[PDB]
This record gives sequence, structure tokens and C-alpha cells, in this order.
Amino acid sequence: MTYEQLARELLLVGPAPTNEDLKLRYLDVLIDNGLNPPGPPKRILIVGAGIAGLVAGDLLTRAGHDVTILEANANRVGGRIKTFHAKKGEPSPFADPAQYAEAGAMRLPSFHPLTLALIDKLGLKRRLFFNVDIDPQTGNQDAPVPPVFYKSFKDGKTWTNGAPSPEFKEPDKRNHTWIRTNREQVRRAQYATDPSSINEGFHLTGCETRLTVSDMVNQALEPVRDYYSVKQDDGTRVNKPFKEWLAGWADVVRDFDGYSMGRFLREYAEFSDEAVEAIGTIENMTSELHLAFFHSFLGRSDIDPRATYWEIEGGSRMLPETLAKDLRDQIVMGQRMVRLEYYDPGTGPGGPAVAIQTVPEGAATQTWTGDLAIVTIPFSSLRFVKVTPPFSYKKRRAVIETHYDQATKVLLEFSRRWWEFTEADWKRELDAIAPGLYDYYQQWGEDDAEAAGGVRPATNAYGGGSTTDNPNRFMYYPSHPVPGTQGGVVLAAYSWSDDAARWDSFDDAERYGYALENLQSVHGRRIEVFYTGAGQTQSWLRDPYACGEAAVYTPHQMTAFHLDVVRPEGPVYFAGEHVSLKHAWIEGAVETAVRAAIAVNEAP
Amino acid sequence: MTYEQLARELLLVGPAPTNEDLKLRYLDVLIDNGLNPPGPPKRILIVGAGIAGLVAGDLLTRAGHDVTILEANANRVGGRIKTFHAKKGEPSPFADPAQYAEAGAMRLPSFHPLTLALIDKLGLKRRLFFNVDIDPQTGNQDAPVPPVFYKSFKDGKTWTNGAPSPEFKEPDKRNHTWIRTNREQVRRAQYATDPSSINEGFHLTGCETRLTVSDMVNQALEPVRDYYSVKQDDGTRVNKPFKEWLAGWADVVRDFDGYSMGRFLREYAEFSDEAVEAIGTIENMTSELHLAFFHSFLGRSDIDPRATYWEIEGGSRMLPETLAKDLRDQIVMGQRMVRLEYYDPGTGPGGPAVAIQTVPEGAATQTWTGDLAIVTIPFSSLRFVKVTPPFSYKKRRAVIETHYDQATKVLLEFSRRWWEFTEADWKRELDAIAPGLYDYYQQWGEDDAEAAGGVRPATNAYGGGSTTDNPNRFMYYPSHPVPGTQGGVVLAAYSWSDDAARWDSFDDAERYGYALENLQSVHGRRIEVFYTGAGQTQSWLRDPYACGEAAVYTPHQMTAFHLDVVRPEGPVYFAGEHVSLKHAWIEGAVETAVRAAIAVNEAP
Ligand SMILES: Cc1cc2nc3c(=O)[nH]c(=O)nc-3n(C[C@H](O)[C@H](O)[C@H](O)COP(=O)(O)OP(=O)(O)OC[C@H]3O[C@@H](n4cnc5c(N)ncnc54)[C@H](O)[C@@H]3O)c2cc1C
Ligand SMILES: Cc1cc2nc3c(=O)[nH]c(=O)nc-3n(C[C@H](O)[C@H](O)[C@H](O)COP(=O)(O)OP(=O)(O)OC[C@H]3O[C@@H](n4cnc5c(N)ncnc54)[C@H](O)[C@@H]3O)c2cc1C
Ligand SMILES: NC(=[NH2+])NCCC[C@H](N)C(=O)O
Ligand SMILES: NC(=[NH2+])NCCC[C@H](N)C(=O)O
Repeated sequence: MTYEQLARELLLVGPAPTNEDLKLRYLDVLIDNGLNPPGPPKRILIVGAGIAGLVAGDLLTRAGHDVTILEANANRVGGRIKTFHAKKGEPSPFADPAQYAEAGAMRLPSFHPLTLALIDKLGLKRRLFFNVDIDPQTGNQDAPVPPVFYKSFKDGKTWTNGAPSPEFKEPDKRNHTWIRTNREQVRRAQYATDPSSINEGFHLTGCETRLTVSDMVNQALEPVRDYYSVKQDDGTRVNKPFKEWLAGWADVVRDFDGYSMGRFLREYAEFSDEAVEAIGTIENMTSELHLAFFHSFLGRSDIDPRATYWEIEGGSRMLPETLAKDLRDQIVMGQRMVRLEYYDPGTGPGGPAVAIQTVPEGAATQTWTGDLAIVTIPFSSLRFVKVTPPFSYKKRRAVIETHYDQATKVLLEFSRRWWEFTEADWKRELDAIAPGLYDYYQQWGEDDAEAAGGVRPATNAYGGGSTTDNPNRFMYYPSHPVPGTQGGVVLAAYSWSDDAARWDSFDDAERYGYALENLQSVHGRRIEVFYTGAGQTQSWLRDPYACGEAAVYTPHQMTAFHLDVVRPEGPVYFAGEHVSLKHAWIEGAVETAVRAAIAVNEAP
Repeated sequence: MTYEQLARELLLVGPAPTNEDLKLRYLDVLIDNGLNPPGPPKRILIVGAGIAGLVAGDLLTRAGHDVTILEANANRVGGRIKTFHAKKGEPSPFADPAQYAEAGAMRLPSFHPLTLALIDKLGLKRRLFFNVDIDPQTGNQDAPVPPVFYKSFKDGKTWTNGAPSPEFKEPDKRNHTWIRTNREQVRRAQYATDPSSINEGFHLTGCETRLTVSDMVNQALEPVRDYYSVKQDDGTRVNKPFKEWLAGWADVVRDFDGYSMGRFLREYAEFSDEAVEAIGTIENMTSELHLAFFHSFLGRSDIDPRATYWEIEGGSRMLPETLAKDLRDQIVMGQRMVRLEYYDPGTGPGGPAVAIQTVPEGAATQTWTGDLAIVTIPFSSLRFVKVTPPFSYKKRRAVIETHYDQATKVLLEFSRRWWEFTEADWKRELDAIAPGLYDYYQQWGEDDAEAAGGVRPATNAYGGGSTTDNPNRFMYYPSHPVPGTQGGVVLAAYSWSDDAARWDSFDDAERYGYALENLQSVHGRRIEVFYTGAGQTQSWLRDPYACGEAAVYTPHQMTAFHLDVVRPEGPVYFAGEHVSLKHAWIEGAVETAVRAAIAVNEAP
């Protein structure tokens, strides 16, 4: 009110006095029971065949309703879940036809139970996603995968997917990947023990030099966490009682939504400009500084985002495609919504309540009618749709003003996994190709020029990723090799906002040359030997169906109209990543999709 | 120090104790005298053939130096000065081969003397640019064009281009153009007299309803203007004495650069969210809210930006192309800088001080050597250049962190100038095409659906532009008809940042359909009759040579590193729009170009 209702939307708390944990509700519907009870059968139109439209479409189809899912894309479902894999007719995206890589979603955390449990329910195998590079000679991933476990704020209630897996063990993290800033290059393990050398590269002085950018961030967020939490002597934090925990989060909204992350680190935490430059570079907050503090704080209110990540065997595309198998009659491809007409008594009486006119991608027009509608397309895409009658004023402003972040990924295929090589592996692998080739690159050295002469050391890393200040910014290595293959696809460039704005000023074929050179600036020129020449890129700002990476609020935007983002417009409901407060996560879309399916199922 | 030196950069004040007016210096060099005296002849490399590289190239060539201007574009000079006109071989961009429109710069203010005087010196005719629609039956534009006049802060010194023109008179403004927000549509003259109806459309209440968004902005900026200025009883403002005027501006930097424009209007001016929504919609500040207050405040510290604008006969391209005629031997086309190597004693001693390696657009490589260098390419473009040795740390961060705004223009050609039509003109012009066609569109009406049924009224406007909340946002009409023609090219869509981010998620041929429909939402469906089918668009975020519209700082960025943006890096100097504080203006580039030519001409 308004802050308390925002905190309820954030923490998934039902209305008073019950204060129901909506996460438990969503798990009961999505996994355990379904839509109980099945409401009056309705004709339901669903716009968009991403994970939100598919989750809601599956749930409502199995509940008895007559569902039609209109999808603008002509060949592919899943939306922002896109995997570069070899389709049957098409040529393969890479040289090795078995190689694949992600254009969108790639890692799924353990604290997102809906998405993980949905993956298991559909019978998909999931492996560990190595967010930090690991020791491949540790842990036990041959054991059955541990079940999905969620702990609720409500009393001591929990939710579990299956029997525990005591022999499954995560491999030990190495932190042997690189951090190359200001023409100097160390390893994450060395930066943790002595951050002084790198921090001085950002012209830091005094106490901030002997602190890692990670610790600096967490120390600054401690007084904010004190609103809803209590720091223990363990270093662990426990949440305050529900009354003071809900009011504590509501005070974070009141006192910090008007802050950007940059203004927070500069004025509230009193960090130097040099400290922010170092933090934003190594921790990926440069191009998020001018965006809302709350957006950045939400992913990282955890003080151990050292948790478990997962990825699907065969690609993230397995999740939406498996759902699409149970929706063959419902999914209509190649139909883009251009006109949304609905009837709000608060297309007329006695007739259909919702009329959607589509245009073939890319009959002249088709009109789809129904009783209720679920629009799961991004607001950057809804912006070009004509509507009658007008939505509520505050939602219209939400569709107009919602900032949509930019994101571009550049993928380079390699015939060998050179990032796992030791220096001895380099000597053998290069000479095997041609005698004397190893010594040849030793004498050649490294280019002094860098977009930010001794041969770079061997990376020798399994999974994880390296950070740099050249346009590539972040470079992820595959967590698991494709069996029967010898190569792998490196995520050579991955950035957001202004950093991504650099890449999406060029075309796709113009991206591979720069990304390889900037990859050599960190790992060495000699990696060019194993480059197959095949590359893939995905600019989400320039995708006609996504029109951006994800909804990312600027300061105060959430307080202004987010409570109006979720509110239905008569017979028109809204789901998707932008409707939740878990922006740019699959879980946020699955949350609002299940939430929308519940509301439309029991509608009068 | 640091604020005072920023205020000196802003106001073009030379160093103490002389406190020279640099604008007078730049006028003396660019127009009157030149580089006096001609310094030691040098080999100078200039990167980029936009207005900054051309102004500096012309000045240094005529001063005796050996200049080579490397331009990445293979066919066109001028950079962000781009005009859609019919070239000799090419097919014409529109149906009428005589029609032209601007892809970039289009209006030149009277308070930008360098650009206006440069246009006159090159012998180019300039007409009035009607920023607000005018009465074509008023004023006298047949008289000779008035000379360029500039008033300096220094004492009572002025600068004039030529003899005055007392008979030249600007046409009276009509404000008959449209403002269509929240499904309601009035005219700018009616909104000025009674803003109550439109403001209530943004859900405003109380005193703010009876105030135009324009007046609300100026009232909020009055205490800021009180820093450097004094409000008179005339309503006019005079500047304080130089001591308190320079320190006043330096206090604006100190107290407001950490503000965004949204945070300023919300926290300092205490406007409601509804007030900001109304202001940002009608006055074009929605997608600039999260950007620096200082960036937005700089264009509008004037309380009468009701001043005189100008445009060049034949297109804005006349200005760079005319300069390019005097640089035929110096300009090298189709060569993109990929590696910048220089020698800074503070490519070695005894040899060339600057070595630039280029790649043909789009010999494998070419190396260009010289004694000094002037890089006029945007920082979004320099970001992908490899450099040795590294620039100063703060400049490197400036190249990395500088936000570059997005901008897209959509141009639609029409066989007639329907925006000048009266209702009687509509009746005759439609029936002339086909009998009964006028009545046909009267019965057809207007689509109720809108991306935000009685036939829209006749616009009947000459010049100026209309404002709306649909994706087109701003629509400008040609100020002057092309003689011998009957049609004209409407700027159907023109937006920045998030508003422009919507359009540059589609391709060029995908833009014309939406822009015409949204144009009909304001002017009427019946305008489709005169649409020739030919369109032109320009997405500057997706231009490989611009990589964005212009440098636009986020909060605090200017205080952080702008003094390091201008600072030379040994033998490498920097010019361009981003180097000045007049971002997204031609004048800012001409300022830094002349400023760079002066420094490199007298270099030891
Ligand atoms: C680069 C990137 C990386 C990501 N990584 C992760 C990650 O590691 N983990 C994670 O959990 N999440 C990640 N995400 C987020 C996740 O991919 C999405 O949030 C998720 O797909 C939810 O999307 P959605 O269902 O809300 O909408 P979308 O997936 O975008 O679905 C929208 C659908 O609507 C269709 N559509 C659009 N316009 C129209 C129209 N006019 N008419 C009809 N149909 C239309 C589109 O074709 C599309 O299929 C990432 C996102 C990006 C961009
Ligand atoms: C949509 C829009 C509207 C505008 N309207 C106005 C207006 O009404 N009034 C006004 O005064 N200003 C306006 N401007 C601004 C004005 O057009 C520019 O500020 C002006 O052109 C100054 O540009 P510049 O010389 O600094 O650089 P640019 O004009 O951008 O020149 C850069 C040049 O460098 C070249 N180049 C780029 N990368 C490389 C490389 N790697 N190697 C070699 N060469 C390279 C490019 O090809 C280009 O020719 C507008 C700008 C835009 C985008
Ligand atoms: N602009 C953003 N913060 N986007 C989201 C980044 C995190 C993303 N969901 C991931 O798994 O990597
Ligand atoms: N993002 C911006 N404010 N860009 C500049 C807008 C003004 C522009 N120079 C013009 O003449 O119209």
C-alpha cells in the first residue's frame, strides 16, 4: 500500500489474513495436482508460444478449456528459449553437426523450483551448469540428480520433487578462469587471495585496494539486507518474523526504488568512481548503473549466489519443445497479433468477449474470437498492437515506458577444447597438426594492441567463464563436452545494455572477426588453429519477436506502474517474464503463466 | 576544479586570467582568418570524414600540413549528416526523383554561429526551418537571409557575418499541428490556451491541470537558472557577472550532474508521476528520464527556444559535400581503422609518431603513418579499435562507459501535400482522383483501434510537427515544398532511446506499414490515397559507422571523465560531437574540430 503490495508481489505472498505462499500454490498446480477444480469450460486465446504461453496453454488444455495459442514465429516455439542445434533438413549451425549452443536461456538456478520441477516432470535430463570453473576430477555426477527442494517462509513447510540423492556431489570449484582488465591478466583464485594488483589497475587506493569487488558489493548491501533479515554470527542470514520481514522488504521498495545502482554505490555506499568502475567491470554492472537499483539488487540479495545451476541435455530448447508436443492442435504458427479487440462491461454482449486479428508471417488477415485472453508477448512487442477499448491508463504507460534491455551473444566453434589444454597439451596438439607449429606461435607472440607479446598462459579451465574489458566482456566455456565429439562451442561474447549496444551495431557475419581477436587477447593468438570458421550470433534487441533481452526497470518504474502491469484488463490477462519481478529468468514467466492459468480457469 | 573546469568547457571560456571566449576564437579561425600563424608543417592523420574530420581537414590542408582523412564509408562522406536524395546512377529513394529528406541532421539553430557561418562561407543557401507550424501568408522570406549574429559574454563584443536584413521576416506561428494523447486529439494553439483537457488525459489533478507541460518544465528549471542568471521583471534573464556566472554554472554541475532528469522532476521539482508522464510524452522526455539531467537541461536552459532554425537548400548533405570538394587528394574512402599505434615519450623515436592500420570496406591491410592524429569517430566506434600504448585510464573508461543513444527515422513519400489541405481541398482532391471518393472515406470513418471513428479533421498545417503517444511519437512536415513538385516526404516516425528501441527491432521494409497506420491514427485513414508506396528509414543504432545517434551521458558521467574525453593522448587528438558538451548537434563537432585543428597546428 503501495509498497506492501509490491513486497507481496515480490515475495509471492498471498493476500491477508491467510498470507498464502503462492510458490507452493504454483508448485501444486504446475507439478502435483493441476487446476483444481476445473472451472467452467471456456474459449481461451493465448498470444505467444514462449514458456509462458506454453505453460498456460498446457495447463488450460488439460483442464478442459478450448485453447488456441497464436505464435508469430513461423518455424520455432519457445521464444527467448533458443538453441543453435542441427535441425533435420537445415544445414547444421556449426561444422560439427552434433555441436549446439544457447542463443538465450542457459542456466537454471536451484532456487527456481517451478522451472526445475517442470523439467523433471517432462522427463528431461539436467546436468550441472558450471557457473564457476570446476575440477573435473572431483564430485560425482554419475549418481542420480538430486530432487528439486524448496523452503517456504510459511512456518516450516517445504516442497520436494523426489527422494534425496546423497551420493551426488558437485565438483570442487577451481576459479582458474581469467580476469583481464587494464592490460593485466590474473586468475579468479589469485584475485580472491590478493585483489590488490587488479584493483590498482582501476586506480583504486587505500582500503578498497585490499578488497575484492565481490566483497565490496556485499558489504554495501548489508544495511539494505538488515531491513528484512538479521545477520547471524555464522555469516548466514535469517529472515525476520513475517510481520517485520514483509514490512522490511516494503521499506526497501520505499527507500531504494528511486535509486539507480550507480547512485546507490556512489551516494549511499560512498564508493569512489574508481571503485564503481572496478565493480561494474568485473561484476557486470557498468551498463546497469543507470538502471534501477532494485533490478540489480534482486538477483544478488543472496550472499551465496554460489548455488547450484542446471542445464538441459540436448539444449534449453528441450523444455518448450516437449511442452509443444502436448499442444499440437492448439498451437498456430506464423500468426502475429496486430489488433486486440475486447469487450469490457466495467465483439459485444451476447457474443465473443475477445477478438484478435492476426497477419501471416512475414489469407490477408484472420480474426480469432474467444471468451478470455492471455497475452504473453513482451511489452516491447505489444507496443505496436492496436487495442480497443484502451487498457487502463497506468498499464498503457507501462507498455510505453518499460525499458527493455539489449543483449547479444557471439558463439565460435572450435575443433578442439583448447580451454582445457595444459601447456603440454598445447605442445602435443599443435605439433600433431604440423611439426614445429608450437614453437612457431611461441616466437610469434601476442599482439600488443588490445581493444580495451609473451604467449598467453594455458587457460586449463573446465566450465565457468572469464571476464575482460574488451568488447567481448564475458566469455563462457561449455560445462559438458558433447559425447562422441572432440570440439566445443565457446560463448565468445555476451554483454548487456551499452556493452551489448556495441555489438548490435554490426551485422551477424561482421561479428565473428572481432570476437575471435578479442578472444585471443585473453587466451592467446594460437587458439585460431582450432577455430572451425563457423559462428552463430543472436542480437535480441534486433529479434522481431522479442524486441529486446528482457524487461529491466529504470529507477522508480516499479513503484510507478508495476502493480498495474499484472492487473487484468477485463477479459485480457497478462503473463510473461515482464509481469513478474524475476525479470530475465524463465522462472518469472512460469510464475505468471501458472498465476494467469489459475485466474482464467476459475473466472465467472 | 573539477566543477569550474567543467563549466569552462561548457561555456567555451579560455583559461584564466584572460578568460578568452573560445567561440570568438573558433569564429576567427573557421571563417575570418584561419590558422594564424601557420605552424610547422606536419603529417596529420584524420580518422572519419564527418563534419568534424572535414572541418579539421580543410583547415589543416589550407594551413600547409599534409593531411590524409581516412573514411570507413565507401561511397558517402558526412557521417551523421545523411540526406536521402537521388544520386546520378542509383535509382531515386522516392517515387518523385526531385524529393529528398533527412536521415540525420535537419535543423540548425541561430545560437550555433559556427555552423551557420560555415554554411554561408561555402556559398550555400539556407531557408527557415519551421520547428513550429507557421502561417504561409505572413513574413517575408524573399528578402536576403539575415546574417549570423553572436553575442559574447566577454564585455560587449559581438560577431556578425554580414550586413543586416531588415526586410526579412519570419512567418507567424500557427500552432495548428496536433497533440494526440490518450485517445484525444487537440491542436497546439488550443492546448496552450486550455491544457486542462489533455492534462486530465494523463490523470492529472488540481493545479497541474491548468498548466501546460511546457510551463511546468520552465518553472521547475527557474531555481537552477538562478545559479548563473538573474530573472528580470521583463521575464527575460541576464547573466550574473563573470565571477558569479562561472561559479554559478559550476554549482549546477556540482548539485545536479548526479541527478537524472526523472529524479529531478520527481524529487527536486516534486512533480507527480502523472505530471512526468504528461511532460515526457508531449515534450519528449519519457526515454530521457533515466539519462543525465544535465544532458536534457543543456538544450533547454533557454526560456525561449522559440528561436530561429535553418536548413540548407538541396539537403543537409550540401555542407559536408561542399567541404569534401576542397579535400579530393586528402580523403581516402573505404578504409576502416582497426588498429591505432602511437608513440608517447611521456612506431618509435626518429620515426613516425602515429601508425594507423586500416581494412578495406567491407590490399588486406594498409598502414598509415604520421606525426599527429585526429580521431573524430564516435566512441561507440573506437570501442572496437586496438590501441598501443593504452590511452590514459580515465579516457579508456570514457570510451567504454559512454552511453550512446538510439534513434530511428521513418520517411513516407506522398504524391500530394495533404497536411496543407483544408476540408474543401480534401473534397476536391479526392473527387478529382475518383468521383465519390471523398464521401467514400467519410462513411468509412476511422479505426477505433490505436497503438497507444469520425473522420479526423483536416490538419491544414505548414511545417512544424505533431506529437502522439503511438510508436511514431513525433511527425514532422516539410517546411518548404520542392519547386516543380506537387508532393512531399513526411517524417512519419522520429524517436530516441526506448521509443526508438521499438522501431529498431524491425527491419527497414517492416517499418513502413506500421508508420503509415500510426500516421493515420492522427491525420486520418484517407491519407493513404496519396501515399506513393516509397519509404526510407535510418536506424542509427544499427549504422556500422555511427553505432548510435549521439553520445548521451547518464548521471554523473560528465563529472567522472568528460575532462578526460577532451584531453589529447600524446600525438593523438580527439574531435567530434561527443567531445563537446553540445551533444547531438553539428555545432559541437565543429567546435571540437576547430579546437583540435588549432592545437595540432601549433604543436611543437
Ligand atoms: C540472452 C538471454 C539469456 C537468458 N538466460 C537466461 C538464463 O540463463 N536463465 C533463465 O532462467 N532465463 C534466461 N533468460 C530469460 C528467458 O529466456 C525468458 O525470460 C523466458 O523465455 C520467458 O519468456 P516469456 O515466455 O515471458 O516470453 P518469450 O519467451 O519472449 O515469448 C514471447 C513469444 O511471443 C511471440 N510473439 C511476439 N510478438 C508477437 C505478436 N505480435 N503476435 C504473436 N506472437 C508474438 C514470440 O514469437 C515468442 O515466441 C535469458 C534471456 C535472454 C534474452
Ligand atoms: C537522427 C539524428 C538527427 C540529428 N539532427 C541534428 C540536427 O537537427 N541538428 C544538429 O546540429 N545536429 C543534428 N544531429 C547531430 C549531427 O548530425 C552530428 O552530431 C554531426 O554529424 C557531428 O558528427 P561527428 O563529425 O562528430 O561524427 P560523425 O558525423 O558520426 O562522423 C564519423 C565518421 O567516421 C567514420 N568512421 C566511423 N568509424 C570509423 C572507423 N573505425 N574507421 C574509419 N572511419 C570511421 C564514419 O564513416 C563517419 O563518416 C543529428 C544526429 C542524428 C543521429
Ligand atoms: N540485464 C540482465 N540483468 N539480464 C539478465 C541476466 C541474468 C540472466 N537471466 C542469466 O541467467 O544469465
Ligand atoms: N537524444 C537526443 N536528445 N538527441 C538530440 C535531439 C536534438 C537534435 N539535435 C535535433 O536537432 O533534433
